[PDB]
Amino acid sequence: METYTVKLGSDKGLLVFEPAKLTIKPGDTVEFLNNKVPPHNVVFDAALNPAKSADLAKSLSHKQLLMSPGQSTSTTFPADAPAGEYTFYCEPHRGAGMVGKITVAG
Ligand SMILES: [Cu+2]
Repeated sequence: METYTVKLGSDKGLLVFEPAKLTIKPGDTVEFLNNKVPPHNVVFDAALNPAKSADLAKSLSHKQLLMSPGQSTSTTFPADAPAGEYTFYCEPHRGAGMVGKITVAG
């Protein structure tokens, strides 16, 4: 089981997730770390995950904006997380491009 870190706001101050795509296994953890240019959150899309399950997406999301410097949240993917793409975005910055994608694979 592995932990992968995704910066919220790149080191260069861009409104992106750094990195914006990652491939992981079920059971792995993605740590989302408040980095630059607040405020950010992490909302998984309800339809764009392999089960098209709003409940799966809710379970992986952190809807609350991260309001402290270097605040961390993490999503440990279920053991039974289905293979495929999981689209997520930052709500405030969605229209600025702050969108990401996790692929779950074996
Ligand atoms: Cu953001």
